[PDB]
Amino acid sequence: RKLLVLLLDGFRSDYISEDALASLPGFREIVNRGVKVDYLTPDFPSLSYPNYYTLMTGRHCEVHQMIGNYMWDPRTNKSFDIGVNRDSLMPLWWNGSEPLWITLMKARRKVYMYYWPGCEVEILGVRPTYCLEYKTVPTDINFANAVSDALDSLKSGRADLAAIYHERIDVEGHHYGPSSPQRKDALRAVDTVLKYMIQWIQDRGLQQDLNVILFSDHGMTDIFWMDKVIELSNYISLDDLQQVKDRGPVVSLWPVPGKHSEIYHKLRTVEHMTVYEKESIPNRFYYKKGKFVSPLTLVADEGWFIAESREMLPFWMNSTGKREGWQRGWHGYDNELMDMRGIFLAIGPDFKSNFRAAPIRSVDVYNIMAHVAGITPLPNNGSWSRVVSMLK
Ligand SMILES: *[C@@H]1O[C@H](CO[C@H]2O[C@@H](C)[C@@H](O)[C@@H](O)[C@@H]2O)[C@@H](O[C@@H]2O[C@H](CO)[C@@H](O)[C@H](O)[C@H]2NC(C)=O)[C@H](O)[C@H]1NC(C)=O
Ligand SMILES: *[C@@H]1O[C@H](CO)[C@@H](O[C@@H]2O[C@H](CO)[C@@H](O)[C@H](O)[C@H]2NC(C)=O)[C@H](O)[C@H]1NC(C)=O
Ligand SMILES: *[C@@H]1O[C@H](CO)[C@@H](O[C@@H]2O[C@H](CO)[C@@H](O)[C@H](O)[C@H]2NC(C)=O)[C@H](O)[C@H]1NC(C)=O
Ligand SMILES: C[N+](C)(C)CCOP(=O)(O)O
Ligand SMILES: [Zn+2]
Ligand SMILES: [Zn+2]
Repeated sequence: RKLLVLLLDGFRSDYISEDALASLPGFREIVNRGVKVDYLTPDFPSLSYPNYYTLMTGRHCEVHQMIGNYMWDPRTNKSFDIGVNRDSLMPLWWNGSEPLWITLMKARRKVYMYYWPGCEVEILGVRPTYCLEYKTVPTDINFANAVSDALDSLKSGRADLAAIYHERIDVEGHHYGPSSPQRKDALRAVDTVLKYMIQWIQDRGLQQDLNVILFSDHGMTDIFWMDKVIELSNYISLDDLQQVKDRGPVVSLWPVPGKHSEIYHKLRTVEHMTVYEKESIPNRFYYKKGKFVSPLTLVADEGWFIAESREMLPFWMNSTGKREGWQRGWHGYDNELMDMRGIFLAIGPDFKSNFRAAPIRSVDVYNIMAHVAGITPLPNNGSWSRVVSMLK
């Protein structure tokens, strides 16, 4: 039957703990009438673009190839800069595996996507039926309207799958911290939309024709500027680097020829991070085989933040003029950290009700989505055994 998928960026698993659900009527109703996993473990790195593609392919990042929010290809000398630069639209970055919406389009199913990062790309020669492109952070009004519009498109048969992306829980987790009232306010707004979404589904006659799946790409943890900042320019010269990508927990480095060993050994001494040669990256990350993975990768300890320098931190615009706001939450760290856990819930004719499911991994979600959408999944890294018991 029809499928509505909701991606809630940055939604940490314990945001809907038992204690939290006592004041979250929308999620409480989904929990009471559907499926909730204890938590969703993301892929490494626990960043957006990697986990977006893990969720929609069922494959680890070393397979689908989207291994960072920021990536560089030495062959073409082109960059993927968290989807902003025009070259992010190159199928080079996206053709490493076929995501579910492309498979559905090629099976002549109709797909509507709202603000979903990636829907604006021609992937493997294909695009979804409809894409409302992500431009800025969507507002809570944008979210409520997309949910209503998606239900209309599913009811009218213009869409078989509708997929909606919402960012603001991530933004407030970053700007104010995961335990902040600002983050809780953004969650409350989503909870209220979901409460009425349930009413809209019933009221428009879709309750028996529609499953709804909700998940997140990763959780969120506290960071501690300026004490817990690692300034790379205190240890190595940028002149010894061909390229550097990203700041924060996971940083990709490409040394100039002849400086690989020196950069490696110099950064090996730095406390509160780990530097890995590509061949020595922990196998459990299912990351090291990706073609875009850099010769050296830095992984910060939880709560620490790697940057070129303090003055080069990603300050945010909390005021009119220059960006001076400190970030208070972040993610990207070791994907087995409790704070990096995300969520998965489901409700509808094909899911059990009031069912607490064991924790699953980001790679497990694709098989579920494909099953209830009625399409054969492409071979992937999900475990059917880890998810099968939530289905009716
Ligand atoms: C915009 O932010 C600056 C920087 O201060 C950061 O301090 C943290 C509390 C963090 O939450 C982050 O949001 C915030 O941006 C604010 O200036 C700072 O104000 C504090 C007291 O609130 C002073 O102790 C600091 O000395 C001062 N630092 C600087 C560089 O000004 C600023 O108030 C804020 N602007 C607005 C309009 O709120
Ligand atoms: C997916 O995108 C890649 C990147 O554009 C395509 O491969 C490139 O294009 C041609 C294919 O032979 C070559 O000249 C390039 O060297 C390729 N670059 C690579 C492979 O990194 C690929 O063909 C696309 N696949 C589909 C099905 O459209
Ligand atoms: C994750 O799944 C992918 C896709 O099924 C696996 O990659 C395939 O592995 C077989 C066996 O070596 C190859 O014949 C295919 O060509 C591979 N496909 C791709 C797209 O790479 C991969 O081995 C799985 N990873 C793990 C850790 O189980
Ligand atoms: C990629 N994005 C800009 C749409 C969302 C935020 O990215 P991320 O901080 O969750 O990795
Ligand atoms: Zn995210
Ligand atoms: Zn984020």
